[PDB]
Amino acid sequence: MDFTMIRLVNGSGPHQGRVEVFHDRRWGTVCDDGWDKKDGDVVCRMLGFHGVEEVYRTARFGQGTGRIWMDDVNCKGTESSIFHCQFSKWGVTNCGHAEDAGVTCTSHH
Ligand SMILES: *[C@@H]1O[C@H](CO)[C@@H](O)[C@H](O)[C@H]1NC(C)=O
Ligand SMILES: [Ca+2]
Ligand SMILES: [Ca+2]
Ligand SMILES: [Ca+2]
Repeated sequence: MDFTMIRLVNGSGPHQGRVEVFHDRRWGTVCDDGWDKKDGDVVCRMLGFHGVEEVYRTARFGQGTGRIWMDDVNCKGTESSIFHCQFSKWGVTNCGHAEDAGVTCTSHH
């Protein structure tokens, strides 16, 4: 049910870009604090890609706007949905959009 609430925005394709999640009525970004390959793997597999090619910090794919919804995302790397990962409370971050996390997933075009 969670695969709908996550998109990769502003990449070369829907397999890559700034991570945006849908929560409480609106799209919001994810902070890079502790953004690593475990989290990237979780995000890329909940969307249907076989693996993660790369994670990016410091708004690799430009700065989102509006709400940063997640911070301190600490996935084990095994999860079915990013929201099953340990992370901040919704909307409680110590970040700015300059820190919006991005990813590139494994894709075969
Ligand atoms: C992502 O889009 C933003 C503006 O929406 C832009 O500043 C940035 O350069 C883009 N990233 C790439 C890799 O083109
Ligand atoms: Ca940071
Ligand atoms: Ca933080
Ligand atoms: Ca992490």
